[PDB]
Amino acid sequence: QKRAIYPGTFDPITNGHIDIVTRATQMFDHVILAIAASPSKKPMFTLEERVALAQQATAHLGNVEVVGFSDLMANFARNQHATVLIRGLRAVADFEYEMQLAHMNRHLMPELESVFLMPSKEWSFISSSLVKEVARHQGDVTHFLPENVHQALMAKLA
Amino acid sequence: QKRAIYPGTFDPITNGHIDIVTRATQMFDHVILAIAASPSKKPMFTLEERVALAQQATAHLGNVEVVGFSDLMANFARNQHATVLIRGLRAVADFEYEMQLAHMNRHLMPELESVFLMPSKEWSFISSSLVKEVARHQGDVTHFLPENVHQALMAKLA
Amino acid sequence: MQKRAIYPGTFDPITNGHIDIVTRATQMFDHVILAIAASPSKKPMFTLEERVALAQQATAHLGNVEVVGFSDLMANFARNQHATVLIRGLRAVADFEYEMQLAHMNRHLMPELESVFLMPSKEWSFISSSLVKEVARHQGDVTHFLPENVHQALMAKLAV
Amino acid sequence: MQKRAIYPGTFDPITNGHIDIVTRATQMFDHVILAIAASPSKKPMFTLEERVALAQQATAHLGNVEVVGFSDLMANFARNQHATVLIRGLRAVADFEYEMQLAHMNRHLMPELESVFLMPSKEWSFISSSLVKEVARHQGDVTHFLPENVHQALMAKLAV
Amino acid sequence: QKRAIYPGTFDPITNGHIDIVTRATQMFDHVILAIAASPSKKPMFTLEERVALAQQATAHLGNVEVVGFSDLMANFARNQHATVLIRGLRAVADFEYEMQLAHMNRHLMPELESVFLMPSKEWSFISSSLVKEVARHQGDVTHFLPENVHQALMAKLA
Amino acid sequence: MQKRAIYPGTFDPITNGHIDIVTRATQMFDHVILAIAASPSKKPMFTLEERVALAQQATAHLGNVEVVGFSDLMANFARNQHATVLIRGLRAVADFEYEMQLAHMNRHLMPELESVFLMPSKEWSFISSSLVKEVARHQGDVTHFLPENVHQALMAKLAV
Ligand SMILES: Oc1cccc2nc(C(F)(F)F)[nH]c12
Ligand SMILES: Oc1cccc2nc(C(F)(F)F)[nH]c12
Ligand SMILES: Oc1cccc2nc(C(F)(F)F)[nH]c12
Ligand SMILES: Oc1cccc2nc(C(F)(F)F)[nH]c12
Ligand SMILES: Oc1cccc2nc(C(F)(F)F)[nH]c12
Ligand SMILES: Oc1cccc2nc(C(F)(F)F)[nH]c12
Repeated sequence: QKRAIYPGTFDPITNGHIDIVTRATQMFDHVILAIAASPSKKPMFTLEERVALAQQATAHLGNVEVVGFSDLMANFARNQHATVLIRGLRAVADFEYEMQLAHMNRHLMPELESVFLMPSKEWSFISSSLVKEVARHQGDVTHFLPENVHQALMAKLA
Repeated sequence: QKRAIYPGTFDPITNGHIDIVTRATQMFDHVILAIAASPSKKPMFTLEERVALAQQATAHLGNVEVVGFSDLMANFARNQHATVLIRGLRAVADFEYEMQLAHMNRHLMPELESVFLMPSKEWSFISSSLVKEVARHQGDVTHFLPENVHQALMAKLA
Repeated sequence: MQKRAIYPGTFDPITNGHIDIVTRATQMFDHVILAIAASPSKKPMFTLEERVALAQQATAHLGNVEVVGFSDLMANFARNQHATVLIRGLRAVADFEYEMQLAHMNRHLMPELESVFLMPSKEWSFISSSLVKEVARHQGDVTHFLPENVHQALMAKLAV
Repeated sequence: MQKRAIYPGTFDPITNGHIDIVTRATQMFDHVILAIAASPSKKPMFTLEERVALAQQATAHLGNVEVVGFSDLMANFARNQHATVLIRGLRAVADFEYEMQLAHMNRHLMPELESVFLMPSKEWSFISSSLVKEVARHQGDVTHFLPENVHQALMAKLAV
Repeated sequence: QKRAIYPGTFDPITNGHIDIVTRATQMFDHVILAIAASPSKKPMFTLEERVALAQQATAHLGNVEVVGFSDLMANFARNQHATVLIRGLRAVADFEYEMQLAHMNRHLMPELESVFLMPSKEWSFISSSLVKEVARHQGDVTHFLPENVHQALMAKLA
Repeated sequence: MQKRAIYPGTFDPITNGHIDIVTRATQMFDHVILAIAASPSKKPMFTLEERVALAQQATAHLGNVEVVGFSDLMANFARNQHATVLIRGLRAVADFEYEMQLAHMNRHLMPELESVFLMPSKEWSFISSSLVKEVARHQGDVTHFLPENVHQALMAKLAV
């Protein structure tokens, strides 16, 4: 039984995130999609809203468990009995910070292996931030988000 | 009649921006210098101040039209009958975000072509943000800004 | 403005990525010269005549494209072709660094030539002629990245 | 899930950086094939037999590692080895650009193969077989970057 | 007598910063570790706290002088009779902004030479920001900070 | 402190970019050795004697510059020259990745040698000896990027 954690702010979860978590379930027995509270990022959606959106978005994937956390992600991964930490790698700018976070996590929990997955070309140029910006300007974001997420983002901005 | 839009925050417009818009007028019949309201960026100058500064800075260029907008830039480009979207490419860090914005704009308006122009070596290491920082510390920024802009930035910080 | 633009490269062979870029350029410029470098230093898989014939066939549906070979400096050719626009396809960060060096050098050589960077479809943003040739040489399927005529010529080339 | 993973490369020679990556892969995957490319185009310092023998000796303490040579496309080998995971070591930004091109090409060639990027220790994050060979050829001390058997073979190679 | 300035926010000073300033004292006769007030960065520690922490952290280095400044760093370097400006180069992302700052400083003070030093592999993936984030989540940061700094960060977050 | 610094490279040929870097180094270090690599692997346009003579002429106005050739590892030369400072010119992101690999390797080889990165004028931030030679070989104007003596020698070299 191999347990992987996929941590992030997921404010909100996008098709890019769905792509990564799906690739993770094909590789590992159990995947914990872990939503960081991230108050420093001043998130659009509350932790509870992000958890509900991700639960509904990944309900079709049987080996996905969605959980929120305010803890240090290394402690949360230890407490979830995870030995793999998944992160998606879109481009060079993300990669630089990903190395810092992975080297820090390695110092905090050496047995937790950080692995990087690459999203499809389709989602290689999107982010939660970019989708929110288009949506703040009433631009069509239906293509980039699960149905429930799209509806929730429409509601939040109305 | 080929119509290009050059969108940005232009808070404030710099010689780097003047260089790009000038290169755009040598290539296209009509260039719309489009100033985004950008409230998320908490701009130093109001949209109306940015419009007036850019109007005065580009008045020597006959085929430049300066306009402000709070709309989605793809809708604004459609509404201006533009088929070309100009962006300046200084370095690698800008380029990464430019690809995301251009792929998003392509999804929103496929017939709007994003084109990138490269500024002179002279303005390749400046930004509105950098100029404002030097100016907040009373450093000489006369070299990087049009006269009217320099005067307005002095006034704003006094 | 009746703009003449040049789109230079080795095109060894021409890919769907190059077709995407030259198609975008024809939508904004009146005349586009797709200029094929003799490129001796690189030692191309296809001869210049083969490269020109392939690009001609693959761009025949584009009325404002002219396929031409050249052996001079790409600024000297642009100058003599009366081009004022230099098309460069931009895929990612790694090439961008060399692109800025090339664009500043071209500006020194010919100030009246303006470098314009176009972005290909996400579909072709991660390929190159180099990678396509390597995959094909090693018995990989590259059909999806090439015009049909290029696919046919590449199989014939690798067979012998 | 009884996962089969492949870790391909030229391994010319195998370094402590490669050992670090293959050790991390054995901790998360049931069987790891360390696959050594014939790699003619590059013209390797060590022959394929030498490279295979060195990697075998240097990974002998890892029970779930299989050292194997291959000459086909790395996707064709992975497919025939029934591997569903492709291990790639990630050191820095420069290689990352080529890594995304390689990973998208491998996904086109074999959708059922998943590219996974592992990060080496900070200790090996700034070395390559290329840099190690260059230093050693120029009479520099590379003992710290190599398994002991590799260090012995490299001195013997450079002596003659 | 060669005088170098090592400017930064140092919020708080890390072992990465200690590594750079130590390398600077082996190269130059006198090194001024200059702490920018940086109010735009909303620093965790006041300028006076950052000065005291850095003074205590570098007291073992005889040719280090710690000073705070709210001035333009080019004017401060001129006023300190410095001809060398030290900056540490961790990775690509820092480098891009470092070039802008160095080209700006060169415009402000041409005789001030910006030099870049490379930290040890040990500190190549850390930053004040990253250390503060781990510490906000009660993660162990003793390895990345001088003793006095670690204690002060514990206190501040308690 | 009476600092000895080394500024190594192939200098094939020496450009205004190299002159800018070595001039900045003489302003902060007591003695600067401009060290020219034999560099066989690269196959230089100018011989080592030609490269040394050109750099000598182009730096003659700088009293604390010594032009010297070397064939050893650049750390072995620095050690034997009693240099404690290694000057590296930094132009852009692409070279920076290799610069960190080189600097960490040089630190392993000679801990007492400190790598210092200097920034050239914006004027020379987008050129290289490689690009200059390519332009010149292809009948482009490179006068602006070179010392006058280098410009004269380059025309003579390309003529024959
Ligand atoms: O384990 C961690 C390592 C480095 C940074 C971190 N930031 C968090 C948190 F914000 F809680 F998600 N956990 C971290
Ligand atoms: O068309 C757009 C695409 C992507 C992001 C965008 N942000 C804006 C706006 F803020 F209004 F300028 N328009 C966008
Ligand atoms: O105009 C150019 C500028 C810089 C380099 C160049 N190399 C060529 C050539 F190879 F000839 F096509 N043209 C160049
Ligand atoms: O599967 C591959 C994808 C892309 C390029 C590749 N080059 C090889 C080979 F050299 F044969 F090992 N395999 C590749
Ligand atoms: O000399 C400077 C050049 C560029 C930006 C600058 N920002 C400062 C300050 F914030 F004061 F530290 N000084 C600067
Ligand atoms: O000291 C060095 C460190 C790393 C690589 C190196 N290659 C050389 C040489 F080519 F010999 F000049 N010196 C090096």
